[PDB]
Amino acid sequence: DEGHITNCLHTVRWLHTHNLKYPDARVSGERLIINAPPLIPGVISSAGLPMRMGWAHDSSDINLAKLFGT
DNA sequence: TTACCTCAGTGCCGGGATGTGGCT
Repeated sequence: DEGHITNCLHTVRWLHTHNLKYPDARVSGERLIINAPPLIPGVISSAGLPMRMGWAHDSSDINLAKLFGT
């Protein structure tokens, strides 16, 4: 089903490393993809963690995004 | 406009004076 897979391929455009909408769903615009900052000895942060991505956009997609973003 | 999607002491006080240490 090229249509089902096409709808799934489209979700890739909004995979991100950092989520600009987290505290408030009203924020509108582009995604953010950045490598973790250099480690600071006195601070707990993403600097000590491996690279991972997530997904946010329409409520409807949830299932269709799972093929490539898992 | 709509559909979607989450697990005998003592204590101050004045005042003139003895003596001293640094500069020339």
